[PDB]
Amino acid sequence: TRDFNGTWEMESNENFEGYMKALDIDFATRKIAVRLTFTLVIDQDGDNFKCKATSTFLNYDVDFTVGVEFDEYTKSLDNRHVKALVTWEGDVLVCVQKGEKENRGWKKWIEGDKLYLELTCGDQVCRQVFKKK
Ligand SMILES: C/C=C\c1cc2ccc(N(CC)CC)cc2oc1=O
Repeated sequence: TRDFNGTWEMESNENFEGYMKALDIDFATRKIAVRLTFTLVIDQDGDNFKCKATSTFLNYDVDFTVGVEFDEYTKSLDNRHVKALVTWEGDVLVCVQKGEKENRGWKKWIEGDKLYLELTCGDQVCRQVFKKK
């Protein structure tokens, strides 16, 4: 199933601290954000995605079409410009964010009814798991 539509509530968050530190998020912001539980609202229509991640402190939005490279300004996080491209590797949705940081991107997939989001930057990998609400 390649269907990420819906509202998703975080159940687990592994190594979010490492990912944020790899992005150079300022200490105070990072210390608060590592504590947070996130909710995702995903609108998926063909290749068109509108994504909205929310918490009490850090909110992140991205819109894209699969297979269409786009400029992303990561102003809610590290405030960098990346050239982002989201494509399918099987049923895994894969984003590569080309720019200053090496190995920067994310992957997302459904397994056992749960949504998995893997965030990478540098040598850090963060794994988040969400249940469908
Ligand atoms: C799956 C597509 C939409 C979607 C992509 C997405 C990408 C990244 C992201 N984060 C890292 C900057 C915050 C946890 C959250 C996201 O949330 C989404 O809903």
